[PDB]
Amino acid sequence: KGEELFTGVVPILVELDGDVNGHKFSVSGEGEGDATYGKLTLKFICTTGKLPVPWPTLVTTFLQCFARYPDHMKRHDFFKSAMPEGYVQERTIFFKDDGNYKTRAEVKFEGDTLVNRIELKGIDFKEDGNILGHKLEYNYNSQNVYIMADKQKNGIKVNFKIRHNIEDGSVQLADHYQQNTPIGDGPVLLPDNHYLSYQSALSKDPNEKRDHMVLLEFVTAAGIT
Repeated sequence: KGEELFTGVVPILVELDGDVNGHKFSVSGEGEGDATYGKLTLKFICTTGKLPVPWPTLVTTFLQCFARYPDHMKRHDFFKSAMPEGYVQERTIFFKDDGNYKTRAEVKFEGDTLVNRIELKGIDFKEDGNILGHKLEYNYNSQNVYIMADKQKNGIKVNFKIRHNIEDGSVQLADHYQQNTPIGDGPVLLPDNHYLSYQSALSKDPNEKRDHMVLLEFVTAAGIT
């Protein structure tokens, strides 16, 4: 009732409303996902004009159900094990020496499309800092994300931080705190600890005049045994 919906290439739509320090913005994204291959292909567009924060700061926020679970560990796929109903994803991402982001996402199919609807609230930012003052390089490091069950929430918990590189040879820490829960009344998979190994590439569509991001991700499960 879940694995099956991810068998081929799935269409994706994402809508984000944002406000970071009283700064109100929107993004809409469309793309394709292919779980068998841990593959994500997306395009995001800032539909309210220029994005106020750095694109690299919105990457994590931008569909884990598209992870590629190796055969032996498919019992640990809570993400697909919650579809079609879906889940709510909540996060708080604190920028090392700066502000933090509070997000709420609703992941679920609409008909044949996999939708993720999100709100995000930004606060406590420095106007001259890495974020608001755009000092992040348009790139992305690779990394692992450690998944764990949450048998109270009957979903899962995730803890990780992303390091965002700065021109001023430094990096900007972004610590993530996440909790996912089933929108449904149904059975779901509760995984034993393991992790998600990511690899991302940011890019630009030459033809495009609006503030956007091209994102290609590859996600794979590991950690089991």
